[PDB]
Amino acid sequence: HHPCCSNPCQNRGECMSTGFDQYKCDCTRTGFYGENCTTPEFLTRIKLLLKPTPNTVHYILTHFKGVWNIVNNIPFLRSLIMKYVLTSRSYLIDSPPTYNVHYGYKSWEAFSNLSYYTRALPPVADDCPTPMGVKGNKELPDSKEVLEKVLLRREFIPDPQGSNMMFAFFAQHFTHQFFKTDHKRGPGFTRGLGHGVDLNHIYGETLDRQHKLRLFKDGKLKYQVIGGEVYPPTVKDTQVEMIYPPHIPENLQFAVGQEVFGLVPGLMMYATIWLREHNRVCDILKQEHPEWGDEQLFQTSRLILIGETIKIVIEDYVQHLSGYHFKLKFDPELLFNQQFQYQNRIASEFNTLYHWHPLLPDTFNIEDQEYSFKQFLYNNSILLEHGLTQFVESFTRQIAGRVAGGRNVPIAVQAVAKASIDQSREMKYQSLNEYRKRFSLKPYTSFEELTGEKEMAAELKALYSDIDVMELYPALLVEKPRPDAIFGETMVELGAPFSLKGLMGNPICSPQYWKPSTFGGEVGFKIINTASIQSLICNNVKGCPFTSFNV
Amino acid sequence: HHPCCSNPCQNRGECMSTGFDQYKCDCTRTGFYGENCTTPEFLTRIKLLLKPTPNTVHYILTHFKGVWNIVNNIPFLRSLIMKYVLTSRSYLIDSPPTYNVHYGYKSWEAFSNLSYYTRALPPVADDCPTPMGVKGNKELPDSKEVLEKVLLRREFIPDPQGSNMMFAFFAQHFTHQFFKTDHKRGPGFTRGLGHGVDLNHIYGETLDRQHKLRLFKDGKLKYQVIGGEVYPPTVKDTQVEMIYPPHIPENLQFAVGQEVFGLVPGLMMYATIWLREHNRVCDILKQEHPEWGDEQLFQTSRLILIGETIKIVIEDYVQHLSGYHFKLKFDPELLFNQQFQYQNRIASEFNTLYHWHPLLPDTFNIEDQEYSFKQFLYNNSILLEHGLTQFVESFTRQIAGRVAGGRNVPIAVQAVAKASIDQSREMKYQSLNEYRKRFSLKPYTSFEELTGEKEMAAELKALYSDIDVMELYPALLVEKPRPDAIFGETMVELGAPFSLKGLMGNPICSPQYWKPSTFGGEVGFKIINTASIQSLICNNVKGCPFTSFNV
Ligand code: HEM
Ligand code: HEM
Ligand SMILES: *[C@@H]1O[C@H](CO)[C@@H](O[C@@H]2O[C@H](CO)[C@@H](O[C@@H]3O[C@H](CO)[C@@H](O)[C@H](O)[C@@H]3O)[C@H](O)[C@H]2NC(C)=O)[C@H](O)[C@H]1NC(C)=O
Ligand SMILES: *[C@@H]1O[C@H](CO)[C@@H](O[C@@H]2O[C@H](CO)[C@@H](O)[C@H](O)[C@H]2NC(C)=O)[C@H](O)[C@H]1NC(C)=O
Ligand SMILES: *[C@@H]1O[C@H](CO)[C@@H](O[C@H]2O[C@H](CO)[C@@H](O)[C@H](O)[C@H]2NC(C)=O)[C@H](O)[C@H]1NC(C)=O
Ligand SMILES: *[C@@H]1O[C@H](CO)[C@@H](O[C@H]2O[C@H](CO)[C@@H](O)[C@H](O)[C@H]2NC(C)=O)[C@H](O)[C@H]1NC(C)=O
Ligand SMILES: CS(=O)(=O)Nc1ccc([N+](=O)[O-])cc1OC1CCCCC1
Ligand SMILES: CS(=O)(=O)Nc1ccc([N+](=O)[O-])cc1OC1CCCCC1
Ligand SMILES: CCCCCCCCO[C@@H]1O[C@H](CO)[C@@H](O)[C@H](O)[C@H]1O
Ligand SMILES: *[C@@H]1O[C@H](CO)[C@@H](O)[C@H](O)[C@H]1NC(C)=O
Ligand SMILES: *[C@@H]1O[C@H](CO)[C@@H](O)[C@H](O)[C@H]1NC(C)=O
Repeated sequence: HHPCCSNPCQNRGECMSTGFDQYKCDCTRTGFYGENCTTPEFLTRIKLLLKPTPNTVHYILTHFKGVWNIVNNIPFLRSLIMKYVLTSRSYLIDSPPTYNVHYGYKSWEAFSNLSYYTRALPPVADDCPTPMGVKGNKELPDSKEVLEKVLLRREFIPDPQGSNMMFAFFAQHFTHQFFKTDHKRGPGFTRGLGHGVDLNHIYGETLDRQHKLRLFKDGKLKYQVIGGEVYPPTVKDTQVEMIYPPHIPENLQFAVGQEVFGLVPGLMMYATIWLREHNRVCDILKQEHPEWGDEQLFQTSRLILIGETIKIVIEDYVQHLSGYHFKLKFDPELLFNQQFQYQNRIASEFNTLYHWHPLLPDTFNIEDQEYSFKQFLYNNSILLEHGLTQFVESFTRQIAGRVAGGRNVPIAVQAVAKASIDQSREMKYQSLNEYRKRFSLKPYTSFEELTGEKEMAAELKALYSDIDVMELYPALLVEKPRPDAIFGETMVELGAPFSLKGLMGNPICSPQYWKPSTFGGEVGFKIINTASIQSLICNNVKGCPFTSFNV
Repeated sequence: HHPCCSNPCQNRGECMSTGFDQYKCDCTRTGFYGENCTTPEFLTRIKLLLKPTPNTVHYILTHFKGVWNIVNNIPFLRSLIMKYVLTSRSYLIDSPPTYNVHYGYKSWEAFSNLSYYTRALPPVADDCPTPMGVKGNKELPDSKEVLEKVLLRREFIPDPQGSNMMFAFFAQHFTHQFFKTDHKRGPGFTRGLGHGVDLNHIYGETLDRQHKLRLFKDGKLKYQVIGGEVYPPTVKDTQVEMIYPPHIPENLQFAVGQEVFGLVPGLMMYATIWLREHNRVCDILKQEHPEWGDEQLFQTSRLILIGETIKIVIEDYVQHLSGYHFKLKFDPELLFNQQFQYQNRIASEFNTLYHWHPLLPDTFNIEDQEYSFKQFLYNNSILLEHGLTQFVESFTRQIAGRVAGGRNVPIAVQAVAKASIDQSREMKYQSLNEYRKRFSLKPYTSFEELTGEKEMAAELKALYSDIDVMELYPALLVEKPRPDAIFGETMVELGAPFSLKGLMGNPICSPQYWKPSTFGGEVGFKIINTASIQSLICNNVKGCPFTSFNV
């Protein structure tokens, strides 16, 4: 079997087999040397003694309101802090990308084939003695048992940060432009070849789909008016394929950019908001540019909406998640004096960690209805009976579930949580502790240390034996969360790098693009640079309801 | 008609229409301001005063042989010079890319659709009063007339730099991995979606083709043995599509990575050399790695060959072209402390300028045969009749034609030269002088100044009227060349940026890839870092003949 199964190489050094039973580590630019890249260079030891731990930096950012209010208001100083956040996170990601499910060594196939999700760590080799490498038993614990003992929800657990349903559905809507697993092929594959924020969930992945949804007048997307209100067009009308079950009335089969968004009214809400937003921007642009044709109006709006999305994600969405008193900034300019790759590749592990189903409540509370999952799923008529305004008002009020901390995955979606484990396993994911090391974190030394608690840790011990064979997905959902927070440490420390690179790594953030001319002048550039979750809802939802990502 | 037709914005500022008859320049980061980006900031004026002209820098590098021998031998100092060469050229290229034949403004379509060649300058708008913008006549001179008066060859003109046929065919073979125009679609489109040095002309563009050419044993490519010598397999044996005319014997229908390489024995020679090289490297790797399977052997050899190719292109091929006494270096490490994008996109204008047909001789002299074009094209039996060794020996001896300076396109390929003009026109190429400005060069003020000569200038004047409507392609092939050089100034000053970005912009040059482990250890890394045109021929051609890029 493979020499590198034990994952002997430390500190991001590369393991390469040298014989049938021997291996060599490659310690190039790791700042370490010796057989396993475990001995630090001199300047490395100074830099490690100094560099503070992530839980420390987190505390700092979530305390001392006073000091931050000073910082938040000195532009130079805020820019500098944001610049540190962006760069330190960034250089934790391989870019251009390296590994995938089929390639544990770098290769032209792995690089050039955009069908694969990339991989943060190589897969465990097809022939290691144990699933996780060398440690633990011949088989991993049964996945249903892992699910039931520590993932499934007993009483619903509210998010202490107060994330609402507006947040949850925004998260789902947003991430599903670049988490589009190609199930024909397998879990390691993707239909999202844009590999990032290209708004293909609004505009469509292929050109054939885009052209089927476009109106071809003033840049606008096709739509329909029902009860005086703007909604997406139908499958029948556009010829755009959508996943709907047979029993659905043809006029409630809305056709949007992403074929799965019919499944959930929460998604279809955002689909509609974003369709309205596009056409609003075409309207603004048609006024500033009477000379432009349909094509440029469409193209330009899309770039404006990309910018808006990135802005809202950073300054509202990520902001809300962070819990920081520091105010994050979307300013491409902060990277212009930096080594940064304006490219992205969606990593499988990023997809895994973003399975935030604990957010989902037991029932959906719109107006004074309470809808079971069975009631909610597919029922686009709920979105019409109540209308967008009541949706926004109710979803802003209803609280989401806590993700970390264990035992909060809704029973209605248990099959989904199971599949995340089973697919982790098919894709030969490395262990929790390997990922922690990969992103510069002390490996958990015991289950009690991981959960911060005795009861679930005991259950996990009798399922896994060794903390070092604990799997990544279940770990994320049971981890002791930061104090009064939604996530544990691993979730943030893996997630933030992928997230920021997904956002900042967009071509529109590049110097040659980040100019007002790209967005049709001062006006367009201004739309992007003052966008917010609130302005998005306000401009496009009748009555301009107040919204935020928290109750 | 479009406000921006005059190309009013200077110094890389972006023109955007603002009404039906008005426009606005965007001078962001140009270092200039004012209505047309014509007035320099203070620090700009200092930097422009100081910065020496390209003809000056060229002279320096091609004289003072003594001084350079000192430089060539102080590693620190050579590294510093090479670093300047790489960065100054690089920041002339839009990366991530911007315009294409269909998009004169930035757009997601332009960015994300890999089917288009990118564009260094936007196309002239579909509705301008004149083909070149506003200046010149309603029609451009007849392309057949431009060809005949100043492009077609009278007396063959030898290249004063002494480039041989080994150079010419290397150029053709190399560039044809990324100049693969998709003629079904149109001149602005490409079949080479790798957009750079991915060796698809050896391994094939799609995975189907690759799998059809692979042996699946020890990493090797399929081959046949004829007269004791290794040659490519056949179309019949592999099922790999190739462009051969019907009359060709099935056993001389060799199947290589790139479908057009049957056309010309010169190409089939390199095809065979590179196939031999791949298999050689599999052999070396199999010895260093008895534990590796077929897949990793193949994959790793490919990476080694990408490195070899890049090395040979920089240190031999570009070296020979340059005429420099300074010795260029392929060292990815020189870019690690720099802002550099590890991505490439083949520009259309890069394709246009590389149509170096003047290189071709009137007849092909192999051993003591002289072959007409009619005799040469398609005759793969010539390559067997003489064998690779005699091919290398004869091609190394036979001198190529001068490219710049006018009147040196072989009559046999006149249709090709015409199409380069006609397609420049279909793709709405901007004028010569616009491209000179785009790459930081004084616009030519007269034809006499362009050609350095009176006779052709007179002919051109009576064809174009205004120097400012002179087309890019014909200009390249008539330009006054640098003294005793193959090319004129424009050719180098446009080409070099595209070239270096094509080479350095490869993923294997990125810090995460540029490690010995990527190439299977010290041995593989060493193959790459000591590769040359000689060693390539020596290792793979019977008898190890001496070769170089010049007679
Ligand atoms: C109540 C609404 C929801 C339902 C019915 C639902 C159900 C599902 C189902 C059936 C899958 C199948 C894909 C797989 O097997 O991996 C899936 C995938 C996924 N879900 Fe959800 N989920 C919901 C909400 C959410 C939310 C709020 C998030 C938060 C971000 C989320 C994140 C994800 C992600 C990242 C995937 C991966 C699928 C892919 O890669 O295409 N889901 N969900
Ligand atoms: C063996 C002699 C050669 C012949 C018969 C030949 C023939 C051709 C032909 C028929 C085309 C297609 C023209 C079109 O677009 O319709 C072409 C394109 C081209 N040629 Fe040549 N050529 C020869 C040598 C060379 C050499 C020595 C170079 C050196 C760089 C070269 C560079 C190119 C390039 C860059 C293209 C563009 C092809 C594309 O866009 O895919 N050729 N050649
Ligand atoms: C890359 O951009 C190119 C060039 O625009 C895209 O090619 C184009 O694809 C369309 C639609 O898929 C072609 O077909 C035309 O549309 C209708 C659809 O109802 C179809 O039935 C007809 O056959 C019709 O001709 C269009 O001609 C084609 N343009 C070409 C070949 O020049 C290509 O799809 C883009 N790639 C991606 C990934 O978007
Ligand atoms: C990306 O990789 C996939 C998977 O390796 C390639 O798909 C394979 O293609 C071969 C030959 O066409 C088939 O025999 C396999 O069945 C395919 N795997 C599948 C369908 O899952 C795919 O071709 C590669 N991408 C590109 C752009 O070439
Ligand atoms: C580097 O890591 C390797 C592989 O994990 C270490 O392997 C050794 O440690 C085992 C655990 O006690 C020994 O009992 C094994 O015999 C031994 N395995 C070998 C040599 O393959 C190794 O000690 C490490 N080396 C250094 C210098 O730290
Ligand atoms: C910027 O460029 C434009 C055109 O290139 C200039 O426009 C005018 O130039 C002349 C001098 O004012 C006029 O007589 C022309 O009518 C007009 N040219 C065209 C083609 O419309 C403009 O002046 C320039 N700006 C500055 C500050 O010089
Ligand atoms: C660059 S960042 O500011 O450090 N991102 C980030 C910081 C802190 C938290 N958090 O919940 O403590 C979440 C974050 O966002 C990512 C967004 C994607 C999911 C994972 C966390
Ligand atoms: C980066 S570089 O070293 O400055 N390139 C370069 C310098 C000088 C010459 N030349 O002909 O004197 C050719 C060059 O290469 C390119 C090769 C492709 C065509 C254009 C010139
Ligand atoms: C509602 C989801 C639970 C379904 C049964 C899961 C199988 C048993 O799960 C058990 O739950 C008990 C109470 O939470 C705990 O005391 C035990 O640690 C746990 O093993
Ligand atoms: C769809 O929602 C409506 C409310 O408009 C509800 O009456 C109905 O039960 C739902 N359909 C299903 C199948 O649950
Ligand atoms: C190929 O070369 C041979 C060399 O003897 C010559 O007779 C002829 O011109 C060529 N023939 C064909 C069919 O290509």
